[PDB]
Amino acid sequence: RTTRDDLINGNSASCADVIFIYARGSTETGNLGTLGPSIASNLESAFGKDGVWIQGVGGAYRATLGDNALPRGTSSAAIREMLGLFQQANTKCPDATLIAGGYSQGAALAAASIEDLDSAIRDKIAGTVLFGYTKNLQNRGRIPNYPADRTKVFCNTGDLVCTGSLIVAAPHLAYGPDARGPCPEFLIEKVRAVRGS
Repeated sequence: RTTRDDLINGNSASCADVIFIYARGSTETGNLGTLGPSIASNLESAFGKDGVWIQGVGGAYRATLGDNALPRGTSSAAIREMLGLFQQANTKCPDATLIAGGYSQGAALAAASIEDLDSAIRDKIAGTVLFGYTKNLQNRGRIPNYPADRTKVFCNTGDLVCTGSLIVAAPHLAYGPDARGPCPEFLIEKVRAVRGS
């Protein structure tokens, strides 16, 4: 449901082929929030329960609304938490293909973490999805140091956070359909592009 710690709980002896690390939006519950569960279910359908590990960013990431105003769009502690998860994935399952995603503050967190990530690990992320990307205008729809072809941004018309503001309007809460279809579609495609099948 809203909490998944497949990576942390997982046995190194039987690593999944795909590891998905996701950061929730502000004030959302568990470590997956409102959109994470939908993405997870679809990933499981494609790769099978044992084929993919779903890991939300919990720990120090409190998804505090006020942190959207900090320089990177989230807290330093949150970035360290997500970086640590990528590092854990790399160590626990070196042969797994990674995919990532984030919504709202989680999107900023995903961008910041990926930017700071060691290139060797960053290069293992076959695709990243960002919903209501709070740094969309500032970063010109990109994630620093990460290829455009591996990036997909879902920014609704009227979603003010995609246009340089921190105002939360109705379109910012309308990403359900995207999380159910195009998002997993993109992630699956990106994984298959490098892993074949």
